[PDB]
Amino acid sequence: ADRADILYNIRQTSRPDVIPTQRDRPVAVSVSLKFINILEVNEITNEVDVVFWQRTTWSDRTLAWDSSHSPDQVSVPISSLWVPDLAAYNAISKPEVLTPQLARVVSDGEVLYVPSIRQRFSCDVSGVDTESGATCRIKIGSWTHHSREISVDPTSEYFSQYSRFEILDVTQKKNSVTYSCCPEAYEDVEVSLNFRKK
Amino acid sequence: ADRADILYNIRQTSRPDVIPTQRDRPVAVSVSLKFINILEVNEITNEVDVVFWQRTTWSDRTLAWDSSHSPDQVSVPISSLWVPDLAAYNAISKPEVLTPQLARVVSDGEVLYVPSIRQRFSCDVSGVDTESGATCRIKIGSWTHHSREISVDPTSEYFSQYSRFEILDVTQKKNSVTYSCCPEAYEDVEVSLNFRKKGR
Amino acid sequence: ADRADILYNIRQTSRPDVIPTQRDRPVAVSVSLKFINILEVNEITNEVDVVFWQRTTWSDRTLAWDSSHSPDQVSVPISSLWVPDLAAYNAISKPEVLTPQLARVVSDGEVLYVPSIRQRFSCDVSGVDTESGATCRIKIGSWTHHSREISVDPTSEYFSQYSRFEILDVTQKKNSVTYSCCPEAYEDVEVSLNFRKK
Amino acid sequence: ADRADILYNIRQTSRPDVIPTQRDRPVAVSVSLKFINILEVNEITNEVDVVFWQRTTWSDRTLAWDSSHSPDQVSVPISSLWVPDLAAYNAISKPEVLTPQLARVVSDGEVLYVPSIRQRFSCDVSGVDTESGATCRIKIGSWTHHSREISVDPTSEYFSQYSRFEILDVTQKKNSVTYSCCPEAYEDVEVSLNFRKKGRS
Amino acid sequence: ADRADILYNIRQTSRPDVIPTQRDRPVAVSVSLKFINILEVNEITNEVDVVFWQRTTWSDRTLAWDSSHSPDQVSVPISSLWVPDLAAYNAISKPEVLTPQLARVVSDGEVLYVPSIRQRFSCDVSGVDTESGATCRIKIGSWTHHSREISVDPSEYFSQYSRFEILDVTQKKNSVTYSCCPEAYEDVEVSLNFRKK
Ligand SMILES: O=C1C=C(N(Cc2ccc(Cl)nc2)CC(F)F)CO1
Ligand SMILES: O=C1C=C(N(Cc2ccc(Cl)nc2)CC(F)F)CO1
Ligand SMILES: O=C1C=C(N(Cc2ccc(Cl)nc2)CC(F)F)CO1
Ligand SMILES: O=C1C=C(N(Cc2ccc(Cl)nc2)CC(F)F)CO1
Ligand SMILES: O=C1C=C(N(Cc2ccc(Cl)nc2)CC(F)F)CO1
Repeated sequence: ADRADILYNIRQTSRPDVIPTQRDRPVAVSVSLKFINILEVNEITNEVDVVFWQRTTWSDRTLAWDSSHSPDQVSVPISSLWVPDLAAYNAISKPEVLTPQLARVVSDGEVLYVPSIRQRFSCDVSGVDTESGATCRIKIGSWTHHSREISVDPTSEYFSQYSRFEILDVTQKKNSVTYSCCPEAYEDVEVSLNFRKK
Repeated sequence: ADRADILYNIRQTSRPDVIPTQRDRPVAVSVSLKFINILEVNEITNEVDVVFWQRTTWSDRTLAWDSSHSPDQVSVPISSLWVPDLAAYNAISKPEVLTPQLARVVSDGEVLYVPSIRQRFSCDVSGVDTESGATCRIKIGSWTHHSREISVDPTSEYFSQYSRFEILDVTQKKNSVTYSCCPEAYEDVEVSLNFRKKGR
Repeated sequence: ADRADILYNIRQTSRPDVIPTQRDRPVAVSVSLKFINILEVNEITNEVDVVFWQRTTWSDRTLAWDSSHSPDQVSVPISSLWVPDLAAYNAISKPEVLTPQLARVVSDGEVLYVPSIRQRFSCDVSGVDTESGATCRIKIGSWTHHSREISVDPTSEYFSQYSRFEILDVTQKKNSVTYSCCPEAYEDVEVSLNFRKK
Repeated sequence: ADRADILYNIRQTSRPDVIPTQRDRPVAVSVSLKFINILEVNEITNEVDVVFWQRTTWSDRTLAWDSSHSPDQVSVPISSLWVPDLAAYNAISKPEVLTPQLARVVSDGEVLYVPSIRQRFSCDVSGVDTESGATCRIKIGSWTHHSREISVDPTSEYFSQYSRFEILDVTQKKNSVTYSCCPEAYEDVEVSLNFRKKGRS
Repeated sequence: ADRADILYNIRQTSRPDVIPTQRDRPVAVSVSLKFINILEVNEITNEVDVVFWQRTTWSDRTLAWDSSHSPDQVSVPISSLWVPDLAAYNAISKPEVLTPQLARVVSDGEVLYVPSIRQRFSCDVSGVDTESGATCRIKIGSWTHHSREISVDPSEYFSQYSRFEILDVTQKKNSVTYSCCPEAYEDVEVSLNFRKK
């Protein structure tokens, strides 16, 4: 098989609107943010403008193929695949995707999507001009799929040396969101960005 | 039936351009705004820039399926469904949808759509820097469907603690709009946002 | 017939790219602006930023149906219909349509489209801070269809009480535009907005 | 034949992705800018924001029809026919088209497209607040078709009377661009906009 | 064959989503930035806004045709072709393409795409107001294709009306590797040494 044959099988098999639930188990989505830049910080409005690479992985085993005598990975446009409907709950601008909208599909049915996103958040900016810094919390989860359909699991080298800001620490913790609006729970990742002005 | 089969049947049955009137009854659309952030307020121009979650529900009974041995809910792209043509009558910017454009369809034909919207309005901003605050009224109804085709019904834990502003009170009241030139009435929800700048 | 049948038949019969000229007569397009807000006025650059509801009507008799025992009006996406190629001749920004892009089609073939438009114009802003006010003229006509293919005819309750400005008077009169290049005449509506700062 | 039939036959015959080269001759494209407004001028960054009507004409004989007993002109969405891939070489913003994206097609195969464009340019703005004014040069030619495939030829009542600026002169001159990465030459029109602030002392 | 026939065959043959790997070779992509303008520089935030023409070439041999008695080049909309998924690793805005999105396809299967791009970057702006200038490094490589699928190989153009002048542009092959991935991503590193006039 060549790349074309692997991509054709994926296009015939993949259902972009259908969550690939195995049995009645949630789809396990891994999310890991790598901060690249902090561009604009407003301590009065408590807003920050950041660039991050959102490493997103999950499994769709119907897409699997025998790669003993074939390429074991291909690039695929996301419009041909199911992709998790992730959103940042405290975003105040739409996510601006800076990179080509291609995913990698691995021969065992693993899918990998790593968009570069520039986006604006409402978060705690107090202490940014201090030694201890500000801690800005970013919450990322499925918008429409509760914990029984999608589970989200989190997993300095990447941060631009040319930022006015410096990263002290990034903490990524599993979490769940619930409102009076809904009987169900929505899993998220809580990303704590502890940073300060240089 | 699996999710694929439910979504396939929805695609065969759904007519995104056709209002799902049951008999000839108006489609009852429930709208409920949850305020998340107030970003920009101008007391001189009487403009506000807000983020809100617009919880929108209605029923389309042709989408119903037997969920005895199937999932009773799926996520569906709104481009596959009829969605009410709601507009904010005092908006001065296009609604910016910040979330994935997916609805939930229940096996009994109930549809739920909850976009996060950032939008700019023309409204009364006087008193925002006072203790009693400003009251900004937002009016949301069907643009093209009068009261015989679409009825609109309204129904702190959501608001960002990091806003410069705080919410004193939110009131959502049914209302109707009618102009002298035309005989038809357009139902809307009137959302009264009573808020102020935090003191400090 | 139900709404679905009327909309299906409209899709089969409507030719969105074909002007619905009856015989060899111009299509009569009726245009009526209702001013909602005046957001920005610049006396030095002679620019204004306005919101208006553009009530637009015309007739396409091929869309007609027997409504004796069916609904006599439906909402239709404008991408399914012919729409007049109207333009504001003194606009300096793209028209931002704020409302759903749906028209109403009546069973006799009358079409109604009322977009909410935010747009910026180059016009006479002198006297805006006086008691008599400024008179800003907006010209709206077909961009590509001369007077033999499209004719344009014009026809307090709407204006926001929260504007910094107030409307003294709005007058809408028929007009025709011609340039030294083109041998043909383009019909327009001339909308005179007499307004002032509060 | 009625308008529907003419538009259907144009859809059948037109190849929007195929340059309509007659023989082995370049397609002769005529371009003529009419300046409507000058919105923003920055003498420090040497940037201008202008609105202009770009009268664009060419011929595509495979669109032709017998108009002895039918309309001799129709309006056509530009997505339905071939349009020249014109670009402004010194643009620093995308062209914002303000008007309906319709061309006029004549029964002899002549095509006319006149978008209203708002766009920002990098050009010489020095002298705008002087009596002799600034001369801002705008260069418009095919982006991908050299002089053997596309030739470009250029051809007061249009300019807004309400502008802060006044136009002293507009000159439109044929020209050719070449680079050392290319054996071929790209034809352009060079538009010299000589303008200044009104009401100086 | 006329232009219509060549374009029709390209439309039938082209696979926009399939990297045109010949044999087991990485696709050799040649990238060359021509700087046209420097519009906005902020020495405090270390941001620049630039216009550049990105001359990009590669080969797709399935597109080849016999041009002995036909045109040997046509213009093709990029949406009909495979195009390398290049990204600027230090970009802080989307690339704004200012030009018609057309590639040239040559009868031997060579593809040429030269978009005009306006884009904002995070880079070293210190020294811009000095005689030796700032050196702003831009890194451009495949986002999703490692070195075994895509290989990247690198005055007349610059606007005389910029507030800035270019002292030197150096374009050097490079490779990017993270703990994130076992794989290496080839890039071009473009060093723009410029200063205020
Ligand atoms: O986690 C990551 C992977 C990164 N890259 C490779 C990559 C791998 C797979 C996908 Cl679907 N998309 C991209 C970009 C490289 F140039 F750095 C960056 O951050
Ligand atoms: O009413 C609500 C439901 C909200 N969400 C879940 C949800 C459920 C169904 C749909 Cl169609 N869309 C979204 C977001 C969650 F992350 F909180 C927000 O407020
Ligand atoms: O003339 C008018 C009719 C208005 N509306 C109803 C309407 C009717 C028909 C169409 Cl095609 N579009 C809209 C909006 C309503 F909320 F008022 C506004 O101004
Ligand atoms: O040269 C011109 C032609 C202009 N118009 C007529 C026109 C005719 C054909 C086409 Cl394809 N596009 C436009 C607009 C009218 F309002 F004047 C303006 O400037
Ligand atoms: O390298 C280059 C080629 C340039 N042009 C010609 C061209 C050739 C091929 C392609 Cl696919 N796209 C464009 C633009 C011309 F107007 F100069 C400029 O920079």
